[PDB]
Amino acid sequence: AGTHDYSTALKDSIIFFDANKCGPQAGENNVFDWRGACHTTDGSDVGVDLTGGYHDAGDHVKFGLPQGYSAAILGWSLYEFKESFDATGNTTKMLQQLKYFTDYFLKSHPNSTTFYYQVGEGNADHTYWGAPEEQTGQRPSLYKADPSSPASDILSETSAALTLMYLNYKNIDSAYATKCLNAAKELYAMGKANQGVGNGQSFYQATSFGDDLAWAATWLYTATNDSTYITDAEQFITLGNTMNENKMQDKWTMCWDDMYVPAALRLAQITGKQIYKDAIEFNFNYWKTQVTTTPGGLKWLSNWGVLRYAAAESMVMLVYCKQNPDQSLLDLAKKQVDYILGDNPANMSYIIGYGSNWCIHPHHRAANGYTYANGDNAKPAKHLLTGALVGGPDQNDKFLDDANQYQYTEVALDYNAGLVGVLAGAIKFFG
Ligand SMILES: OC[C@H]1O[C@@H](O[C@H]2[C@H](O)[C@@H](O)[C@H](O)O[C@@H]2CO)[C@H](O)[C@@H](O)[C@@H]1O
Ligand SMILES: [Ca+2]
Ligand code: NI
Ligand SMILES: [Zn+2]
Repeated sequence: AGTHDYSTALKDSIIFFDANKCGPQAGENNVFDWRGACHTTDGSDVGVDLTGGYHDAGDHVKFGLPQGYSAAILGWSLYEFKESFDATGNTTKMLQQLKYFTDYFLKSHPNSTTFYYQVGEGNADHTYWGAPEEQTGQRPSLYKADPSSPASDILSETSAALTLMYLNYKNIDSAYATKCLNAAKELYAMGKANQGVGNGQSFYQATSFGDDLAWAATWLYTATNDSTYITDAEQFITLGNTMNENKMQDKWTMCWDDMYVPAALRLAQITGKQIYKDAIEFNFNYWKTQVTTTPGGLKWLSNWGVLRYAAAESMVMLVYCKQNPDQSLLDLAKKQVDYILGDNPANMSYIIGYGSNWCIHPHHRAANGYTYANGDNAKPAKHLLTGALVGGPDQNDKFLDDANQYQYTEVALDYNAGLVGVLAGAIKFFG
């Protein structure tokens, strides 16, 4: 299409988070009348109020790594493209989605050296299909980070999210903002004290934490101006590196498990070093010609959550373009966004509730609104999951609209985090 309504897409992408809110206040100021209080006793098994936060995807478990990553990317979006939110009247809602995240992180940090990061057990949770408001029983506070149990990546992403909130909220409620920064400082300290990836069962198996520590450290520098954080960052981003001169050539993109590119981007801005500019340029060059492109024009990184990847890489490029105007990057980013919005061989918006001909069988329990009963869960979702970015098509641009095909129909917090950011960027550069 010649013109695209990026403004409305942004509004919807932010609204999506309401669908996954968890806790007794889940229905407060929620745009979906079909969402209400749920899992209201989370944490009782350990004597700590762990209610709040968000259901991870189409399920109801609260996984620490993707929860932290999502809050950090949403915070980054508002920080870099604030004007996009102000001019479209979405700043208020955005700040509300962010605080729902941070309130949960603060409650999960009862003391300076403790952080609970997973509520629920994935295997058992997935055997259930119904409304989260009706899923009774005490959920286990399965994982916790402390001096003897490492979770550097989870702790760092959560830390980054809290620092970004301090930066985005200090002109509204400076007291709350500082509570976030204090917590961010402590979670970061925990992460570098005992180094190791956190636990996420078979669902979120982590492989790196040096990327996360560096990322969290750059934000702490921005907030405090204490250069010791940058000294940490430069050392952590090279942990485990076995390459020549510590060369960083990431053939992937920004995602819950890999934050080497965003970390490199910030270090490039803060230190001006060539090593980081090279890393960023390699990843951008790699996506330009090495990443598979479908006949329809979509950059296809892998089979699961393919659009989540395209949007995430595009957001990084747009942040980069603010100080480094690169038309090749603006063109690639715009094509991926417009593809998601409807410019594709399937002639469908990949954002539910936006555009036309969207996914009617989302793999989302609350929106589906049915049970496993007579396989009713196979019927078209009862409610409109406004703003949800679905997994996407195959490398042939074909989309299979079926709840059983998780690869195509599931949605998740990490999916939409990058979408909000890329849309905020599209508004700034393309109007
Ligand atoms: O882990 C993939 C996917 O599983 C979904 O649950 C499945 C479960 O894996 C399968 O054994 C059972 O037969 O069906 C359920 C429902 O389709 C889960 O809902 C997703 O969150 C998860 O991504
Ligand atoms: Ca990582
Ligand atoms: Ni178009
Ligand atoms: Zn819940």
